[PDB]
Amino acid sequence: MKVAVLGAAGGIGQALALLLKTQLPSGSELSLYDIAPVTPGVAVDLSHIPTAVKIKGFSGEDATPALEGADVVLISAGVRRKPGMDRSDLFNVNAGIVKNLVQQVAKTCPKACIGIITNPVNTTVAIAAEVLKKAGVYDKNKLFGVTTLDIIRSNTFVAELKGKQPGEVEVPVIGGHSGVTILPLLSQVPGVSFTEQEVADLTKRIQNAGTEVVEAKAGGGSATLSMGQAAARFGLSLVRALQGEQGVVECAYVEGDGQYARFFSQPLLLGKNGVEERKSIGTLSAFEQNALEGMLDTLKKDIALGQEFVNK
Amino acid sequence: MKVAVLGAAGGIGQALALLLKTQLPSGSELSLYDIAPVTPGVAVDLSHIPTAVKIKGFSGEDATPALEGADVVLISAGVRRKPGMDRSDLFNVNAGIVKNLVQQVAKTCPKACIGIITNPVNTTVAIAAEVLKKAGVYDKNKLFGVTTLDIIRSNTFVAELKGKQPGEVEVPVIGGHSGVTILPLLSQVPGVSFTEQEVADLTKRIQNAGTEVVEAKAGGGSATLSMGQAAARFGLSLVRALQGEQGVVECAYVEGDGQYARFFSQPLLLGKNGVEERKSIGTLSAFEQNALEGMLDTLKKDIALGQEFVNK
Repeated sequence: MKVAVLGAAGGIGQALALLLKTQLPSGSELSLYDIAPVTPGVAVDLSHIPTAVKIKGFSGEDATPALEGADVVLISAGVRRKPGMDRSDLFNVNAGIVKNLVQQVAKTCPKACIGIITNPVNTTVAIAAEVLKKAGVYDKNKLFGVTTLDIIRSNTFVAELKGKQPGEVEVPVIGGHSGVTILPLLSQVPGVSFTEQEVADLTKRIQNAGTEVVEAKAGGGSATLSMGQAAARFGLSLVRALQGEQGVVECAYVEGDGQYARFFSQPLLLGKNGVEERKSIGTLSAFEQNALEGMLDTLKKDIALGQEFVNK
Repeated sequence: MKVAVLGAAGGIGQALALLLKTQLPSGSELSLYDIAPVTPGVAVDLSHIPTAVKIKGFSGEDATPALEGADVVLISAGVRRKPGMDRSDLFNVNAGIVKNLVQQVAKTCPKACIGIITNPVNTTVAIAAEVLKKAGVYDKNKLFGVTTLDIIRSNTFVAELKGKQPGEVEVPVIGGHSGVTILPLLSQVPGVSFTEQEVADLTKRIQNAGTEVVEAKAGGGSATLSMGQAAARFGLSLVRALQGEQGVVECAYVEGDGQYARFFSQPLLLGKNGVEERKSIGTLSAFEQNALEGMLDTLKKDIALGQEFVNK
């Protein structure tokens, strides 16, 4: 398998690259790309770690060399927000970056599985889909908005609340990735029960977790190391499925049946061709039903902002 | 076990912290310290990863809170070199940093195992030893200069030369950590044989590997991600030994029998109290014997520079 990381010199890209270098299967290839001129030296740095994964780094305006033969492309380029901003406030600076990079993907490796990490994901995935459609190359089973950080945050917060082992709790999270559209399905967590006060408090903590890190870094950026971890988990799940492993399921933001919104994060069975099946969100508590109904107008405005950008 | 990382906000400290958060045994504690005000937010970032390792981050001039109850202290604070400099050119900026931090260690957790990563290690370990002696608290079995990056670099370069699996070759490296004092014992690598031209060429590549990364980053720093990996390996070896695991051996720069120089890196059996035994360097080829004899005057000048700093 070959995995390309676009945005490899940033805080997220370097943590991701380190985890992938040490965790990809033997025989894998990793290519790193950023316009930052340090990028080939980030690759030489990593190439000294004794694992059977070839790594090369590329710089400049042209990502083609990084993209040739890529099976998975992970896009983490983009600016972080500062204290007092929302994710959607990043649209002006990051929209053009995603458009440019996905055009290069569309020409060089149109059959690759593409994971978008760039903020605000609810909108940037819609930009990517429209770029791919305009190129005549869009496959809705191969475009993912990476929401895995919401999952592993939920796993941590639940285990600590409930005295469980963090490695042993998995919570489904649906919706999107913004303060209003992150919906953890606490009613579906096996072996644990919550009071209604616990549900309200946890859902708050989970929805505002990104802001809590931005506040705690005090102008020094947003979550990088935990986001590197979360993206490495998603990328490894992708690589396992593409290699033929059975029963790999992850929640991601994907174009689906449109029953809630055009793009929506839900549980997915992954296979050799991207998403194999979009699984049912199951039965919702009254709290969860209410939260889902309340987010829908905000989500489809997020989506419409991305489509507008590409199409007007 | 509690592990403190001093210098947690730099490139090395953040990679190290990520690997330790994900790899320390369940029940461990990790405390991060840097004067950089982003440091508590680096800890909040990592605290969202679902493993059973408590993490806290501290900022400011006082490292005491990070040091209370620490069993292992890993010191990675310090400036990197730029293209055209040598490691020893970092003495002016980094000597005072190491002195200050090791004074705080000497007051708060004098019984902790201390690993020094700060460049130039041949000299900064001598500074630390003299600070601890002046405090009345020095234990030569608990002070380590971390040389593990030379080991894993050698493992990578040999496996690729010889068509082996990188995970399956271990090469002993003795001496110190500088372009003249890194001596890989290629004659002692099990199952592989080298021509005399291969020995000369590999030993060169290994000795200049740090400069190759500094050149490749072009002013963007030195090795951070591979150094984070190497230090995480050493720290985990330390933690295993302290918990009672048998037969844990690592090469590190340590005060020993003085037969070559006061401090010298050689294979060490680790146990519950730091170093258990300093193992023999074994039999050297003619090349290796010659290289060892040629480095000795440079090494003891490195050591003398550190002692001078503390004692005059």
